[PDB]
Amino acid sequence: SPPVCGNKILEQGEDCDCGSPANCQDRCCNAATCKLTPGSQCNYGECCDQCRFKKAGTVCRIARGDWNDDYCTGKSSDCPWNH
Repeated sequence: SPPVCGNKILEQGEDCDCGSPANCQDRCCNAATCKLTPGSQCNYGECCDQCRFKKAGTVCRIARGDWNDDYCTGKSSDCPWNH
C-alpha cells in the first residue's frame, strides 16, 4: 500500500484520506484534505480512540519497566515512551 493521496490508503502522509472525495466513506478521514476531518483527531494509531486521540496522559506503552512510562500527547496517534 504505497503513499497515494486519493487511493483510500492512509499512506501518502495524509493520516486520513479516501479513495475519492465523492466516495469518501470516512467521516473521520477526508480525501479533499488528506487528513483527519474537522472534529476528529485520530483515525489510526496507538493514541487513536473513537476517532479522537487519547488525552495526553493515557499510558499506551512502556520501555522496560516503569520509569518515565509511555504516554499519549493528545496531539497525535503516537505514544512516546516518555524518555
